[PDB]
Amino acid sequence: RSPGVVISDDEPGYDLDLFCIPNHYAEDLERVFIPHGLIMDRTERLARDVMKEMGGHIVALCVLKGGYKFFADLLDYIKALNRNSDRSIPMTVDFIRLKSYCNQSGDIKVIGDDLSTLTGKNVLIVEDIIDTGKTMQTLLSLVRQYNPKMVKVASLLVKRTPRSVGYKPDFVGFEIPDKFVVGYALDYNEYFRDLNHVCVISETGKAKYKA
Amino acid sequence: SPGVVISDDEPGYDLDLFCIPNHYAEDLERVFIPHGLIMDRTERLARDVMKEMGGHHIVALCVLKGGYKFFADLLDYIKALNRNSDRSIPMTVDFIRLKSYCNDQSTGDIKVIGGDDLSTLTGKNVLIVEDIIDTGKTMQTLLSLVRQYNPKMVKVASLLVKRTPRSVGYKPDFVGFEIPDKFVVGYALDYNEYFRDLNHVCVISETGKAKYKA
Amino acid sequence: RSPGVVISDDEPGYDLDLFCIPNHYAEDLERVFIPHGLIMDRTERLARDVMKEMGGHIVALCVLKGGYKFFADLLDYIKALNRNSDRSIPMTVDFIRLKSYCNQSGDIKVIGDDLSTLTGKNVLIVEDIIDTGKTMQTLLSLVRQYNPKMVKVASLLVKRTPRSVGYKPDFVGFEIPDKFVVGYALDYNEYFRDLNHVCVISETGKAKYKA
Amino acid sequence: SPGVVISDDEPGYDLDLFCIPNHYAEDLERVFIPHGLIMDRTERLARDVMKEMGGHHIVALCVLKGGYKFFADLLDYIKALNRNSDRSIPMTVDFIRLKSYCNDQSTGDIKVIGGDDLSTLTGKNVLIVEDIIDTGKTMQTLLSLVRQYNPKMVKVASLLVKRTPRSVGYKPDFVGFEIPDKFVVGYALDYNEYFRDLNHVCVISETGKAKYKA
Ligand SMILES: Nc1nc2c(ncn2CCOCCP(=O)(O)O)c(=O)[nH]1
Ligand SMILES: Nc1nc2c(ncn2CCOCCP(=O)(O)O)c(=O)[nH]1
Ligand SMILES: Nc1nc2c(ncn2CCOCCP(=O)(O)O)c(=O)[nH]1
Ligand SMILES: Nc1nc2c(ncn2CCOCCP(=O)(O)O)c(=O)[nH]1
Repeated sequence: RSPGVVISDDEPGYDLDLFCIPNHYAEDLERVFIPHGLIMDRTERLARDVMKEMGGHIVALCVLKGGYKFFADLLDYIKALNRNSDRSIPMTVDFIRLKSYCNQSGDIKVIGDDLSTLTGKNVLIVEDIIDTGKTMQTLLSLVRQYNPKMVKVASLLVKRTPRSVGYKPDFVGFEIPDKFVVGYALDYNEYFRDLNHVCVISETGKAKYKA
Repeated sequence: SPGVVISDDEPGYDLDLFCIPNHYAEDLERVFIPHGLIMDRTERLARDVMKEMGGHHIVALCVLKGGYKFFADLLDYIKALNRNSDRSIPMTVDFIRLKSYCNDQSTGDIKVIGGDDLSTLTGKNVLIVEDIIDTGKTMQTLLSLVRQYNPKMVKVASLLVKRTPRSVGYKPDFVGFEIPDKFVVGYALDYNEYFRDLNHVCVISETGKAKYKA
Repeated sequence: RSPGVVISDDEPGYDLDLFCIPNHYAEDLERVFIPHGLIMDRTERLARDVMKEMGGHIVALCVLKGGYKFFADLLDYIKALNRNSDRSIPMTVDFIRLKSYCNQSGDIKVIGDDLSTLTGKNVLIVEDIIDTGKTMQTLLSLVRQYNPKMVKVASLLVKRTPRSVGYKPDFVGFEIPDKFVVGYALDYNEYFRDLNHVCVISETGKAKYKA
Repeated sequence: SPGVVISDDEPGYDLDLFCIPNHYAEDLERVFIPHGLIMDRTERLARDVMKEMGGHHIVALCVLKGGYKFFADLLDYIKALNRNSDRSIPMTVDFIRLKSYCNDQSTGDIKVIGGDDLSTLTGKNVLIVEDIIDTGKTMQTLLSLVRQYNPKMVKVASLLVKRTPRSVGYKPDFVGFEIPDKFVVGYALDYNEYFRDLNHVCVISETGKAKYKA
């Protein structure tokens, strides 16, 4: 139903020397997958798609600490679309905090708080990347608890991985191979935030940016 | 330095001079600060921030009321400055979420909601980011909370500081703009979920104050 | 009829340390007058105003070598407005080269070439700054020669100076004091091109950036 | 390096994936290069340009057919790199205007119009900027003209190089993207004054080729 921009397993992304990359990350990356500008353009069409469905009303729900970058960009584009409406349209930003921990055995989620502003509203879940689908599934049954009118998921990234298949996202920026990516929205123990593009972390970068 | 001082004298900018959404044509008095002006100042603030806190870790803490547009923007420029460093410097981004109470007759009373492991701040260099400071009571009482977790040093940055007799004297370390004692909306400041799509800082008109009130 | 954003003689512009300025220009400027971002915003409203009048058709006329920056920015905003039209709208960019020389006595203008694409069209003259008004007056009688349907002038800058008063511009970005400005569109013997803001050149900068 | 190689294999991007003006909904086949992608590559090109020509003067010469969007953009990124230099490095920006003839069956025949004091180029470091190279005949004969004024060194930069058997083998020094042998519009390439407002490089469809023809 729109798998988004499909980046296939075969020969993925771009050679490092084709784009501008912070020099201090020269050894910490393997290839580049999605240049920043390309993320921007897709995010724009995405915002157009969100208004089609949404817009009764809209509550955009950010996932805190981590997800702020993509949320901000997605919302900037929506604001950009909203400037031309003949009646000014109310829009509410919301926030859940959510942290995950490496598991022996079973998944660990630590949630969020104060979600009164959801009752009978159109709620958009914004995520950064979908791998196992647990974050999405958690955010789901959580908002379902507060009796909203509508619920969609938007996620910049869907990884091509084994999952329980539970709730397939409604809006997908990019469908990428099973590789570990950083930059743009995704840090690695606080590094790569200054990296605008989504790139594959290398082995040098993994060992260098400890934890 | 008190930032870009916008005078009581001749206020800001006539409305037809800049691009504004048709649906607010009636809901504003003046433009104080066009979007591009906010960006240019913010770029400078970010430079100023790296001068005093650069190299060291820094934890960027966003005072999160209704939105964080300013924070997002300050942090993009800061990330842009860090693109050059020989060593990549880890940047910790966090949020402290505040819910609004008694309207605004006593803003010094904070009710923090998004207050995860506040003890991360300890022994760390904290930059606290705010969008507007008015009476100064929110911040001064937020400072009291943050300092009890003993950071290595705290600096505050505010896009806008309002020049009011109702001020309790608290001055941020970094000021974007010092503005007249009038109620503003736009860029980062919403009004009952409105003006989110307004790029500029403009004074809210009375027909707009009434059309959009809770 | 819209004097544009009036920057008065009294206490003009901003202190240098309030904005980001290339370090190698630290001594070469006095104050800053119009930050880049501010130029952008005004240029946007300007593009909106141009479409009101123009749009039958439109030929935007750039003044070559010098004027490319502002033209490009003004046109980018117009393109941005044109995306939403229900019928795609043809737009023609044109070019005259024009150079001036310090005068003994009388003005020197060296013109341009190939302006067949003007007959019965709506022509916009784009300039960078208006001081004496000779450039504007020259561009005027020049296009008048090719029997256009319409003629307007847009200029980012109008200086508050003695002039022959001949043809007052239709669109004006900013009305600035009688000071010598550089940056954004205005170089000084090839310097300040990397400067985004319009600032007053200092005496140190004048003597340093020779000729 | 032949730039970002876009394959003959799977072309570019489906139209509904990106934002495109409604009035061209029918006039395109595929998107090859979204605007943001063009910006990111161009940023890199500019870096590459300063590596080999940095510090020295450089005269940036724009091959000006219908527009100069690419040139303007390359030069903004170059100016952005020069913001850091200890000495400010003077940059000379010039244009060489070419009018189109015999349609395009013999593009090697240039007719230069905007050719002011060509003898400025002499003893100077020239970067020649072009938006697309197809058969390569325009450039190779432009090179012959420019070299007769004996510069100190000439480099060429092209946003797009088309991979065609009709190519005479000329390769620019700097390539943005190497693309399939299909007729493209958008970003910098207009079609009879159309697609100026199209941000992306997209293949022109046949219903668009006909609706917009001279
Ligand atoms: N930076 C970075 N993080 C990754 C990546 N893959 C997983 N993660 C961990 C966070 O994403 C979890 C989503 P889920 O709840 O498993 O659906 C990655 O490719 N880059
Ligand atoms: N949008 C908008 N909000 C305003 C304004 N003034 C106060 N507020 C409320 C938030 O600022 C209070 C912080 P404080 O504790 O008083 O320093 C305003 O002029 N615009
Ligand atoms: N950089 C720079 N140049 C200036 C300035 N003032 C004049 N000039 C010279 C070019 O402008 C001539 C316009 P005219 O034909 O006299 O109406 C200036 O304040 N900065
Ligand atoms: N818009 C557009 N124009 C094209 C295209 N192909 C050729 N042209 C004409 C200009 O390029 C010719 C230069 P050359 O001398 O052949 O190297 C195209 O695919 N799109």
